[PDB]
Amino acid sequence: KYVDKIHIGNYEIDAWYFSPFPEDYGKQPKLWLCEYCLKYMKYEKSYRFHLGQCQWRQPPGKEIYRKSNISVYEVDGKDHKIYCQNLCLLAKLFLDHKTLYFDVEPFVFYILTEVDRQGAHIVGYFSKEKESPDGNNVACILTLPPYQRRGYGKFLIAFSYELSKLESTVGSPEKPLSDLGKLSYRSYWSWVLLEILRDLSIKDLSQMTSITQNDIISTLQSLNMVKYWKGQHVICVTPKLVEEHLKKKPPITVDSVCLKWAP
Ligand SMILES: [Zn+2]
Repeated sequence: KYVDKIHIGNYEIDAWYFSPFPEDYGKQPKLWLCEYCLKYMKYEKSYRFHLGQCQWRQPPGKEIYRKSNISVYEVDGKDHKIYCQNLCLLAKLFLDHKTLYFDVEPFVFYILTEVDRQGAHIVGYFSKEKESPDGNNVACILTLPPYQRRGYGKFLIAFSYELSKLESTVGSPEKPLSDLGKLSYRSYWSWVLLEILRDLSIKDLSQMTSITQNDIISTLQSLNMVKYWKGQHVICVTPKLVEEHLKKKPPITVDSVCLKWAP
């Protein structure tokens, strides 16, 4: 038997995939998760007791972004082990290809929250290696199911490249991506590149956006704005073609002004 469903905050969510909740927890049909500290519990009674006792009303670590009622928390895997393990086991219920749950010390986690009077409610996250050999600016990324396809996915994608720009490096998500992941990255890449070309080599676009040359090429390929000549990719842009494509912005965007972060 695997964990079939979770209660988190006011949400009931059915599992998509196996998640190795350890020992007797992994043998429970339903797990009850504190929406703040992400502690996983076996029974409604232990959950209700924890609701009254737990003092956490936000993720741990540093609030590195705040605009209106959207905030992003930076949680270092080394300083907040239990929290980051809890998050990885939650994420694995809804990510097929995530493989790391417990060995979290090498990772930083960026928690997207929407805030009200009660506290900061987890919407989604992405994990990131502190040191990436392959130059991955995102390890795993997820919007929790009840929040999917409402702008939040593209927000965390945007946020990951805002970090990469401040690092003065190029980045690509660790593959494979989910079907949703693939569509959201493509949409984001397109929006960024179209908005620039509306107003420059492929290298220039890579330095401006922190998007890899390969990701830019595949995006310009999908837009039919690149040609191949004697073994070189050539940008073939037409202001009418660019304006026609734009004829969309995500509901919420990352404001660099509201990002308080240094490498
Ligand atoms: Zn708690």
